[PDB]
Amino acid sequence: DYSYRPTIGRTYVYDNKYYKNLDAVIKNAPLDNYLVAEDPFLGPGKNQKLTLFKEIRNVKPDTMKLVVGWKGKEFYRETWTRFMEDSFPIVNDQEVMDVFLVVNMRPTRPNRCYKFLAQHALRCDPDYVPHDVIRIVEPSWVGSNNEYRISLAKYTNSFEQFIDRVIWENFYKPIVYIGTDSAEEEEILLEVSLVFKVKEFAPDAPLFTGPAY
Amino acid sequence: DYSYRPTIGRTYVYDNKYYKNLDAVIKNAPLDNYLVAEDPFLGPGKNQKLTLFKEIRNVKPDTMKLVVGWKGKEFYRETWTRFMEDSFPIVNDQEVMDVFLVVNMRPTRPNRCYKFLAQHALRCDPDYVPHDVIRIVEPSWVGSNNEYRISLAKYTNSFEQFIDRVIWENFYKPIVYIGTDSAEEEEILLEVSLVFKVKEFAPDAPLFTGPAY
Amino acid sequence: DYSYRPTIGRTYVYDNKYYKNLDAVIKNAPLDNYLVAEDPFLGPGKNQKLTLFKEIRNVKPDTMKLVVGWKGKEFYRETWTRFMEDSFPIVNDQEVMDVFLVVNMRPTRPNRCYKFLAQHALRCDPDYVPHDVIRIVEPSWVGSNNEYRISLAKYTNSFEQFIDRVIWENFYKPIVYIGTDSAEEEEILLEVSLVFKVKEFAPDAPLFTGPAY
Amino acid sequence: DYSYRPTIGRTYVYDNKYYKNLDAVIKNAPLDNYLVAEDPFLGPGKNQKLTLFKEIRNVKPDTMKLVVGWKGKEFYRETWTRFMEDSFPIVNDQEVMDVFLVVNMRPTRPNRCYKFLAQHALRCDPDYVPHDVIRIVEPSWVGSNNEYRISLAKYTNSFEQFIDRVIWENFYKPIVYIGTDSAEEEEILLEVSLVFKVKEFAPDAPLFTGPAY
Amino acid sequence: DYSYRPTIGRTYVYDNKYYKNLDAVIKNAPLDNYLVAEDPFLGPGKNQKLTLFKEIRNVKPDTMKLVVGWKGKEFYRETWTRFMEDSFPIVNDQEVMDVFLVVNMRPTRPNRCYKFLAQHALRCDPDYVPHDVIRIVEPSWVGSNNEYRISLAKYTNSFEQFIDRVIWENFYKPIVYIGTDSAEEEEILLEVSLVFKVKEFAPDAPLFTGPAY
Amino acid sequence: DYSYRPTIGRTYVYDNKYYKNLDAVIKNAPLDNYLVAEDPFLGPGKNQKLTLFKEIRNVKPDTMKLVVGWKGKEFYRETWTRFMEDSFPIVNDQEVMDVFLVVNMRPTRPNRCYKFLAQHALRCDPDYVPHDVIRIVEPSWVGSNNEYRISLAKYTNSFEQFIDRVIWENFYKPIVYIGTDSAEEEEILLEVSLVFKVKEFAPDAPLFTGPAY
Amino acid sequence: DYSYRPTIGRTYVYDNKYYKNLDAVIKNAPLDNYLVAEDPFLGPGKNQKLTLFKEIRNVKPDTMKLVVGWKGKEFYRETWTRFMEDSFPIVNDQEVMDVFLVVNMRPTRPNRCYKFLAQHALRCDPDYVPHDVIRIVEPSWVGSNNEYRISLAKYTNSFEQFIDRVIWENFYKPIVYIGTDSAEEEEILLEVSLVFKVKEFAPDAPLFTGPAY
Amino acid sequence: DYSYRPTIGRTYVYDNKYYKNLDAVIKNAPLDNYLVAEDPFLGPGKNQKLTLFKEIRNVKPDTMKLVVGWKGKEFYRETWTRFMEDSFPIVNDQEVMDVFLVVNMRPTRPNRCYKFLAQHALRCDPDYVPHDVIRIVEPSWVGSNNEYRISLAKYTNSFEQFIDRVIWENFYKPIVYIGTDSAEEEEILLEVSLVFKVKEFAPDAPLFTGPAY
Amino acid sequence: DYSYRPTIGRTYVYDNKYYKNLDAVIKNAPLDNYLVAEDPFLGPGKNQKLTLFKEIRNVKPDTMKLVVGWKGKEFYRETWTRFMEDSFPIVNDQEVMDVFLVVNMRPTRPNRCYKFLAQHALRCDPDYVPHDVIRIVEPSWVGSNNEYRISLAKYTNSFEQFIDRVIWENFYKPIVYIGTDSAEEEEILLEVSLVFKVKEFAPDAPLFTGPAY
Repeated sequence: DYSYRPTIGRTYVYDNKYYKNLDAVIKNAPLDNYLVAEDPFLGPGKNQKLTLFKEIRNVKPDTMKLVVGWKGKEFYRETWTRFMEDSFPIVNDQEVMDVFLVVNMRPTRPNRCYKFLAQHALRCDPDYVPHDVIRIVEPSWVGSNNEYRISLAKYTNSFEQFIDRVIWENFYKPIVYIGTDSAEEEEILLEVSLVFKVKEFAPDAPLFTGPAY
Repeated sequence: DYSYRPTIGRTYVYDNKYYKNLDAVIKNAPLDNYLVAEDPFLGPGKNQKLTLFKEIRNVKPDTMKLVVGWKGKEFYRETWTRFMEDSFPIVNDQEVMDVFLVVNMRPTRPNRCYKFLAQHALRCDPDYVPHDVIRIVEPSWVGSNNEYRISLAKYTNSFEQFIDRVIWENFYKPIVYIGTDSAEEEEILLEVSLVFKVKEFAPDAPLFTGPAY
Repeated sequence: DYSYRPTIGRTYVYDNKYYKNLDAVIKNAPLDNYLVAEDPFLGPGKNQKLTLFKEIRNVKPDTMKLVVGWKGKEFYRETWTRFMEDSFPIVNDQEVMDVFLVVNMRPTRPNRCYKFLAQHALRCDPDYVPHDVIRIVEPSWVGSNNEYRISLAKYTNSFEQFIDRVIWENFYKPIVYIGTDSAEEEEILLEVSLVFKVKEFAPDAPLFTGPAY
Repeated sequence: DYSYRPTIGRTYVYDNKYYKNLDAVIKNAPLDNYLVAEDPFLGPGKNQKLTLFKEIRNVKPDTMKLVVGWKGKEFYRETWTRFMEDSFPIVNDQEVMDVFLVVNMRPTRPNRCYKFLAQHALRCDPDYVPHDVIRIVEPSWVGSNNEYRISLAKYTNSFEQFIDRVIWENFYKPIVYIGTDSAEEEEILLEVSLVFKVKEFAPDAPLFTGPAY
Repeated sequence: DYSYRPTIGRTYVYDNKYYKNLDAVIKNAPLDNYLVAEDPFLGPGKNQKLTLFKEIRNVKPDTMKLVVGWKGKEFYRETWTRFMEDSFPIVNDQEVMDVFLVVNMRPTRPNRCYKFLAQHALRCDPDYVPHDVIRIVEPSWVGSNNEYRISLAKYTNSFEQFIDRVIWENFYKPIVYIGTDSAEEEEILLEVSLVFKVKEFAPDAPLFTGPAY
Repeated sequence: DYSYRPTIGRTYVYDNKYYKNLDAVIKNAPLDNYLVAEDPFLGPGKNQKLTLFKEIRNVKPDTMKLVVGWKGKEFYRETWTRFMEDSFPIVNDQEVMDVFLVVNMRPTRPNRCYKFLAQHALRCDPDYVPHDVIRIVEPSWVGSNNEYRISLAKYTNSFEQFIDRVIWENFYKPIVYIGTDSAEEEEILLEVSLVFKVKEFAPDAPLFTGPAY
Repeated sequence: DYSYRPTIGRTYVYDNKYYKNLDAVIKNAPLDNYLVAEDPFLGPGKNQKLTLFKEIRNVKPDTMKLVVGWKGKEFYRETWTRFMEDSFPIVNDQEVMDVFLVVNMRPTRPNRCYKFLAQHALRCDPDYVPHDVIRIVEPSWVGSNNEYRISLAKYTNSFEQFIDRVIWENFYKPIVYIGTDSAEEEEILLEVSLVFKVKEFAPDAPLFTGPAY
Repeated sequence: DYSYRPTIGRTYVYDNKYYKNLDAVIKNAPLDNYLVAEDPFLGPGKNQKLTLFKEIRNVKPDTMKLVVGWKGKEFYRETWTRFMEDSFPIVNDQEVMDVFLVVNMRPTRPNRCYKFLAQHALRCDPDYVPHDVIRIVEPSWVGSNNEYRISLAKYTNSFEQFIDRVIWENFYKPIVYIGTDSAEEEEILLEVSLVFKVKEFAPDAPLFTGPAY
Repeated sequence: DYSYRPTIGRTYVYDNKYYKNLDAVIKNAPLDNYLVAEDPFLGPGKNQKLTLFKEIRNVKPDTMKLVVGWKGKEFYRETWTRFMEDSFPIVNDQEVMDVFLVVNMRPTRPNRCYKFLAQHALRCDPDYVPHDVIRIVEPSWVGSNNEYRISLAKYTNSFEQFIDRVIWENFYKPIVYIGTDSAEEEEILLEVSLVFKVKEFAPDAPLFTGPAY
């Protein structure tokens, strides 16, 4: 019409990142020109959390400690093995939209008040042994969920096949450092997981006992 | 000065995605530390909508139907042909910033109340015939504009040349599924388009009748 | 518990772009389903501004003028030389997270009221001489900080080595145009810089006078 | 006193319609000069719902269909029979304050959005066969409870006695039409009931096993 | 005009019940589509209160006691006699618009907190002796004015003439029960009155001493 | 469910007076226990205004003048004649829901500020000549629409038939008085109309040129 | 001090017009840069109202009638005579600060709604007979106090002395026209007065019976 | 009465300046003790704009340039000639209430942001040649209407007569300077006019073709 | 345009009194029809304060004491002498816009709470010795700045020349009285000054050492 006054929702997808217009997100219970991205764990696709290990680290003020120092081959071994062990059988066409290295952290003692800090690097060659302890320099501040979530992005019978099809080139080998803004040493319990975002294309078709019909 | 109280606008560009600071977007008629992205159709660059086809689909509850199943060669044929047919002559240096596959949907009957749902996949090899009908699993929710817009990104005389310069490697072949959150079958009319974002570099120069001067 | 009412902060990293949930950003002194990105200059990693040159341009209404027309080799020469000259010695493992071409603009005369406009292109081959003057077509609007900031992304002893390791393939050669929304010619002073985002991994280790211990 | 500032509640009864002053209804947790009527089902007297039948009707846009076409004798037969069958024994003096013909309507399919419309006529002589289908003309709009409630107003051993005492003259024989504001045909499930408002005068006296005392 | 924004007052009369539009009643210092009725004692016509008797009743919890048990002849005798005794001479044409049986109630002891409850019946034949005490069943709740007001509706020299012209058929013989929501016995003082609403048509004409002129 | 928080609309019809719950009327852009009536001219059924005459009256302060003094036979003659003259042919089954005597009033001079006042009487026998001028006594106050609307309620070839079927017993012969609250004489122009509320039962059937089919 | 936050009152006098700062007038229970004038009748100096005459005028729409047409000699005669008659003895030094011709107007009939309009002229020579009736052209709108107050500004034993000292040159001879914005003729009662503003300098000294001391 | 709560409008006239009480001006859709003056162009009397000339001036920062340097004789010649040329015939008695020298200013180039500044002097003798350029010293700040309006105050067949009756003594010969608060030179287009305020006394009398009657 | 919604600033000058529209003054961080005057000390023109003397006065309740009783010759002597002594050399053309007699008052003791009151008279002939003490009669109330400021309005080598050019006729000789609203005697310290408003016309021209150039 010649005049309009309500806000309409619109969505976009960029490389499996989903976005919605800001005005429509605000009005939930000019701004309209702008978009916000959906939380990946809350957005489209299934979530699949593969918890890899726990680890205790004691971190001195103004430093961060290395959480994981796997070689590339080992990172891929652990990732493929845990994912296939969890998933098989993979019964439908699906797409892994992304994989997040998630680091969950908590204090080992109560009555502590501090924030967590983090930094990561995505490596291509296992050629490089990282420092075990670094100084804090312009870190990422971890929010109150106490989780640091790193996107790693950018059907095989065995790990050998997985490597032969160089599918490991599809995602980075991460190393991650965790510290705090505390002025004392802090003991921290870390849990390291991979969260896969999976888009499943399951046909509208039943499972029958054989032989069918 | 020693003290400041107003908000200043700042912009960033990431791979032809434009961003502005949130505080400056809010104040339009700390937050300042954060950015929001501009709607691509409202942001820089020209819009060019190439409508490809319409299609009616009847979708059962808890399912979605395939909208388009073109082979790669055919997707590229249709895209190149429609774009060049529309555009020629391309008179100035320009850059295709992105191309969106847009799916517009509407009910064929009035007095229906439901939301649209969607999922897509970006393919590299036409080697794969998609299911025509799938079950709904953690879909994307389509907003009230009833449009699903998928970025496909990441000067030729003929389609043969276009293929020879492997320019098709610059953008993905999409397949898209549409359904509803309805509890009855719904007949839906779909319109599928490509919207090109074009950045034109037109010289400050007139068109003269030949010979010039 | 069976019921929850407060908002918790959560963070994600995508290719060194950091994001936080919108509800937690709003509550700083449903929305929670959405993320906003951190300003790169305010977010993690060190900032390093390498100012390259100043330039005066006089721009006619409805046009924009070319700011920089370097050949690829020259862009890389200037970038490598200025960065290494500034940085050496590079004493710790570090990662260049991104590099921004920043264009800062100001009027040369007072009492002018207009907005700045901009457009850029990221080139791969120096094979192409850009127009010096173009018409304004769906430009980017520059905010009140009067800066246009372009991400260019996606340890050497000499420039020859830098080229031999084809490290120049890691970032684009930019060309940028600047104009105004003014209805008169405007004289403008431009300052062109590179701002590097650097993530430093400095060990928790002192510097000793040799020999140590 | 010489001055008063609070509102006092006052009630009136008109032919078993109860009213209260508006100001006192507003202040529940000049206006005082006006009254509002109590909802009859929420107001004094017992409610007694006698559900008569269900019926499916398919209604075309801009029309309404006849819900019930009983002859007078049949309306009275059904009303007397259902009421006495339900009520006997009628153990105390009571007064039927009113009887409502209630039409409850619902769609037979989900995901439809429309409003219901209705019109009725109160007849005196069964001499008249109503149209089965009429056009919508200045109808009553049914509210979101999807019920149309029609007052019909203005102790017998048998229906013969009921007719002999011409008690049927106390209430009208209704015919009712139902349609929608939909632009498509709509299938609708109707439930037709009589709701009696009964005022019971039960003595303060126990029931004893005989013989008493 | 082409556009209107203020509310206009409108009135209707239904059988001497006066109504005004709700929006105009609200704005006193869409809603406009609805009417509220004027309080009869505050609305048009004169008020004439004929107080008939007082009575003390002691009421047990969950019961109500009969206030008045007059035979029809006696009700009419008392009404005609009190009205004519009060009114004569009736000097102008007038219309009795309605007559209300009003029951005013108050506790006989202070420091009691309870609400009054009531129910009535309008009878046609004195053939029926009412229970003196009944149980409370879906009663009318009396407001804080502690008055229950019952409309009875729907020029003679003597009561004999009044009966001969069967004018008693113009209004009902009421019986009324009063109780409380108290959990103890309550002693209550009742005052029973008739309030006549009278519309007087007095000519614009003086009273002269005879002979006139 | 175990808990509910929104308001639902409900409607009732009493003798062609339509009512809606107050809470649902308020929420248009406990209270729910109460109803408000729809404006009859805005509510269901067609409106049909038959304007009968205009008349100028000059009214002295504290008085009202008679607007219309028709005998019963004449009132019925004028009503039947004007209604049939307007309506014929009456092509469908219809019901006259009510008839309103409407008196519209306006000053004959500008720059006057006063309110209109009114009183009416519904007569049964033309046996009675009304005073032409009466004193103002507890009148009805006319709202700002300057209209007094009186319900008169409670298919013939000729007026003789209309009288023979004693259909005149269905509605009252009104007399109406109009005055002002002015302290000077006021000249007023009156327009007297009948507004019929008509409920039409038009079959879903076309009009064909004869012979049909 | 180095910082101030409250508002201080300040006053100025211009030719016996008193002014106060606006911010201080607002705060009574940047703006401070501005002044408002005191109402002369409410401001310093005594008020002395000399009522000269009443007059009835009947004014046609879009016109104004002359209120007073005195010759200069007569205006001065009436002013001097009335002032001295009222004032004598003038016991203290005093200053006439100003004299206002005040025209007070009221309707002669009730229930009229219109505004008053006025225009005046200050004359120097009685040489000029004014029109008795003029058309309304860009008049002054009289406020709801229904008074038009005209400043006339810019100790004698007799009028002869008053004229000999040419004291009449100190104030203008006014003529004034009054009309209304009414669309009918309006009868209006006017009262014409002079209000003197007098500043009295009474010594701090008693009155004694002679001889003093 | 003993108590009053509303505000009443009151007006005063001082030498053709009209004033209204502040409280009554505020309440338009203690303060009452104060008056505000009516805008002369919006207040009583006709407006008559005589545009004299345009002029371009280029003004350096911190200076103002002379707009007009007419000798007294020339100012009067131009004023009389333009006024009589415009007005003749002057058909009714009228009074020139005031004359304003109005200077209207605008930039000659777009996209400039500055305020205008002004100062004037009212001269009596043309004996004095003003500086063409002065420094800015405590100037008047011109508002956003970009107009400076100077009151000049305090029937002839020819200019010779106008001078002979020394009517030029009734108003001042103005000189005016205009500058800006800009920090660069600014080119400005000025338009200089005289706006006469005229109070017309037109009789209530028609124009007839001769001979009349 | 066809519609406007913002307020524009406008200014007027009346005899060196500057005014601005009220709506534009209010909106600083219909009303628009009205003007407010600028504070003279805050408005255009330079301020020049010449402090003449201090004086202590002890004032009894309900009285005011004379502050200054200079003869005319003496007032002019003191004014000319102090002004020329302060100003010489007067290097540029300037205009004295006005001169204010300012009386500043303060208590000589702390912990007193009262308001100051004042009255003045502007005299023409020194022929008149004022009372030293007067009674308070409708005084001016002094604001919290404790200053009373009186406008006196309406290039010479010596005072003799000043008198010979009768320049003293340009401004009044003031006498002023000060008191308090106190109920006890109050000792008060007065400071009496002249504040000149000066409009300076300084050429855009430097001062050179002689000889120039």
